[PDB]
Parts: sequence; C-alpha cells; structure tokens
Amino acid sequence: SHPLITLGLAASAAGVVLLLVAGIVNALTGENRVHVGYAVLGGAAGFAATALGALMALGLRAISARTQDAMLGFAAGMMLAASAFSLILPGLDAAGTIVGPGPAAAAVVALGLGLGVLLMLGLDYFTPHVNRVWLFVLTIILHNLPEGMAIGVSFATGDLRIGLPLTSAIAIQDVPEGLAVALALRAVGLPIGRAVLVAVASGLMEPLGALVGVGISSGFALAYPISMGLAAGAMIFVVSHEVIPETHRNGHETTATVGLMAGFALMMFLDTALG
Amino acid sequence: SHPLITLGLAASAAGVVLLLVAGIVNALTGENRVHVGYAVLGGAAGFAATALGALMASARTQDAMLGFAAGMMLAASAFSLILPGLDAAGTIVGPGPAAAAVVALGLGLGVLLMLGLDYFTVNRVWLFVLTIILHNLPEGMAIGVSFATGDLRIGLPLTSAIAIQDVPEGLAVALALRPIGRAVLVAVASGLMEPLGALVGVGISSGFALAYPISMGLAAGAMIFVVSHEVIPETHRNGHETTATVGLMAGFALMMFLDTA
Repeated sequence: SHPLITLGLAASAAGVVLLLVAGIVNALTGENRVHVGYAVLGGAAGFAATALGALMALGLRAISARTQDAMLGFAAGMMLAASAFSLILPGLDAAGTIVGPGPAAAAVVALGLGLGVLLMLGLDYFTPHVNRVWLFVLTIILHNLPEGMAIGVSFATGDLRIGLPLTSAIAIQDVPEGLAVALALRAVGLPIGRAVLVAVASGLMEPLGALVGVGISSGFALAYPISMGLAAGAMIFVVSHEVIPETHRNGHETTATVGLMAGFALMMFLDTALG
Repeated sequence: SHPLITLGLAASAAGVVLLLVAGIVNALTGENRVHVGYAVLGGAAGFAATALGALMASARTQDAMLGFAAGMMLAASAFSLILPGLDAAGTIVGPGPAAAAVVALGLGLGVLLMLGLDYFTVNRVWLFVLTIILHNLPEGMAIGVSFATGDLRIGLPLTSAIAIQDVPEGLAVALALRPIGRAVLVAVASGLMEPLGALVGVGISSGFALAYPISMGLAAGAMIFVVSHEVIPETHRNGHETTATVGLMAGFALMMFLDTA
C-alpha cells in the first residue's frame, strides 16, 4: 500500500499538533513575557522582503537562467548555513542545559530534525504533480511557512543573538525568493500582476509560520530544541528538494556554486556580526 | 462619478498605515510594553471558527446564528470597544467632548475603511476572492485592538462575538465561493486574515497613547458597519428577518449579561 513516509507524516503532524497545543495551554497559563513580539516583527520583515522581491518582477519581467541559478544558489546557501549555525547548534546548546551536555542533547535535536524532514517529505509525497497552476500556487504560498517557523522558533527565547541573524538571513533570502516565485508564476501563465499578487501573498506564511513556530516551541523546555531541529530539518529538506534543483535550470553550476558559497559565507558573517 | 468615499477611504488607509508604522517604530525603538500574546490566541480562535464553518459545507438556522453574532458584535462594540475607548481617551485629553472626539475619529476611520472595502466585492472571481479573504482582516484587527492592553475583560467578549460570527461566515464564504473542495480551502484560508489582522490591530493601537482609543473606535466603527451593512441585511435575503431579530435581541442581551458578571 504505502511507504513508511506516510507513518512519518502522521507522526510528524501529530507531534506538531501536540507541540502546538502544549504551547497554547502554556500560553493560557503564563503571563507578561514578550517573546511573541520579535517573532511577529521578524515574520513581518519576512513578508515585507518577500513583497519587495515580487514587486521587482513587474519590471524585470524575466531574468536569465544564469541569474536564476545565482539567485537560488544564494538563497540555498544562506538557508543551509542558517539551519546549522542559528538552529541546530543553538538547539544543542539549549538541550545541553536540560538533558545534556553530550549526546543526550543531540538526541533531542535529532528528534526535532527527523520530525521536520518527515513532515516536509510527507507533504511533498502527497502532492501528485485540477491543474499545475493551482498545485504550484498552493506549493508556493506554503513554501515560506518553514521560514516563518524558523523565525518564530528562534525568537521563542526572545534572544536577539539567535533570532536576529536568522531573521536577517531569511529577510535577505526572501528578496530572491519572492522575485523568483513571481517570475515562475508568470512563466506558468498567470498575468504578471496576478503572479506578483500571489508571490506577495506567499510572504504571509512568514508571520503565520512565526506564530506556529513560537507556539510549538513554547509548551515545554525541550519543545524549544525540538522545534529548532524541526525548523532546521524542514528548511534543510526544502532547500535540498525545492531550491537547489532549480539552481541548475540551464547548467550554470559554477554560477550556482558561487551563489551557494557566497550565501553560506554571508550567513556565517551575519551570525558572527549579530551574535 | 467618484464620490467622497474615495477621499475617505484613502485618508483612512493612510491613517491605518500611519498608525501601524508608528506602532512598529515604537516597538523597534521604545521600551514597548504592548500585549500581543492574547491577540494571536484570539486571532487563531477566529481562524479556527472560520475553518469549522467552512467544514460545515434551510438558511433560517444560519440566519439565527448570524443574528445572534450580530447582537454579540453590537454589544461588544459598545461595551468592550467604544466605552473603554472613551475611558482611555478620558485618561489623556478628556473626559467629555475631547475624549469623545478621539473615539469619533476612530469610528469615522473604521466606518470609512469598510465603506470603501465594500465598494468592489469576466473572471471577476479574482476580485471576489480578494474581497472574500480580506473581509476577515478587520475582524482580526478588532480582536488585536481589544487585546492590545491584555484585558480579558475586553478581549474575550469581542473575540467571542467574532468567533461566533466566523462560523456562519465560514459556511457562507465557502458556499458563496461555490465541487466545493477549492472553495472550502479558500474559505479556510480566509480565516487566516484574522491572525494576520490581529497583528495589524495590535500594531495600529501601539505607536502613541492616543493610538489606542483611535484604534478602539476604528475597530468598533468597522465592526458596526459590518453588522449594519452586511450581517443584518443578509438575513432579509432569506425568508424574513424575524429569526435574526430574535438572534439580535438574545445575542446583545447575553453579551452585556456576561459583561455584568
């Protein structure tokens, strides 16, 4: 019948629901702590940067494949580095305060990572790939939800040192993403204003994702490092499965790799400068 | 030709933009002490109510719920938004006609925003879908404004009224979007403008001391317009108003009873 991916999806969605309900219940039993505010601001920055990129498509009505390969390589490189330096490693530091240090902390983050990958892997396998247009639009609007989620997760401590570099890196990555989303939507056949409209709307999952992110991470002390892994795993999958294969659209692999390494090193700079 | 509605809409949208930017700037640069946790809890509740409605996919039982919500919404507009807005403005400029002016500005802007948003609701489906989803934005904003101070005594009554409103609206939005699958999906997505709107509602109400009573009037004026121009007259499309008339009476009376606990 079905692969174990279906069981992974079910257990990951159940885990997300359990984490999110634990968040709500705790938020219904605790008071006077800011940590929603920066997650909201960071998600709003994500929306605004995604809109800025999309609006550039109105004039730059198409770009060379070399530019696409460069742009999405840069986007991929930023988000792989951000998953490592701003999610996984601070998750291991956080889980090191509770059950670790040492591999007890790694088990908590690996539980996160597996849930994040199995969620996104399951969601992809339940796309059939009644039109490409509607399936692709649905895919696009949801695409930024793990980016919001990473924002809200990283800010769930209120810590500028963790959330600001990731949010800056996502915000910077959102401009290529929103532009490339808008131009892809045009190429599918939507009028450019309708394509740019949907691309702007895709940024609304970045605030909404940041609400989900601050939720799932708040219910209990280990829900934070679990959610750090979950956001990292969801991002890592989405980068490896959505973004990176679109960086080879006409074989400009050198251009794509220069973008990747530039984005990776830029994210390392952002964390070194803002952390 | 284009009446003063065009001016009033544009000036009120500029007011929303101004208020929101002031709230952002205060958040980024002030010792901001605004409450937003309850607002996103209330906005998520509004989404969930709108989703449940869409998953419900004669009209007289819906007219009963629409009348009941409308009653709850009018009472919450008066007792939860306008009067604590007047008390808030009475902490700064008033009491008396000075405090009344600050809330009346809010009420005007709120009314004018909705009066303009209604203006445009062939493939005109795109404009219908746009207006459909955005209709939940002011509902979100009112929730956010009601929770901006963290008073459960204010945020719970209004958010309940809007959540009860959201159940018939979810069904109505799905049904008015007409298989049902992508229509109910878009109805579920429409509910997501209430969490988003609740962030906007907290934002506009936060830049400066008077931004709270202005936004309380703005929330109240928008929701009163929604009731007076949409939710109530939607009944007379079906049968007669009577069942919603009893809904209006009962919902209004219940709300002020719960306020008198």
